[PDB]
Amino acid sequence: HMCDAFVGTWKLVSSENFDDYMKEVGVGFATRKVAGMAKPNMIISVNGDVITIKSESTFKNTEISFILGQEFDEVTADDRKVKSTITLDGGVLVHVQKWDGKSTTIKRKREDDKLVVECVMKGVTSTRVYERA
Ligand SMILES: O=C(O)c1cc(-c2ccc(Cl)cc2)c(OCC(F)(F)F)nc1C(F)(F)F
Repeated sequence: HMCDAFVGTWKLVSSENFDDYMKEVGVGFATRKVAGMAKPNMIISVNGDVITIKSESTFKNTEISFILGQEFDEVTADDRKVKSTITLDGGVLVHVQKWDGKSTTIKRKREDDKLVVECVMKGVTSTRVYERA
């Protein structure tokens, strides 16, 4: 029952400062433009200790499966090869990605009937709001 309120199929409904976030991450122009249009469906499921987060969109389809606190390899939508660790902290999923001596943190929170994603890279934050599909 660890992630019960996160489980389901979610659709992206709003985004703020995502281009800048991507610039800070180091995403290039063409990828930024095309990824920025995307309205992904995020599908979160749990089976025993393994959480799966799928992202389905027009640009790229991504999928990660993981155990909380256990590092894994991830290829991101912008094609970074990163080392990822996802933990639960006070009911918030906290995802850190490490690559090329860089780091970014993505937090996912249930807020009212929405799932809010806040991505941070040094100073720059983006907020992505999903609603149930
Ligand atoms: O949750 C998110 O909505 C999300 C979605 C994407 C994303 C997903 C699908 C497409 Cl087609 C394009 C971009 C993403 O791409 C990594 C980047 F931002 F570095 F490009 N990062 C996040 C993040 F940072 F917040 F986890």
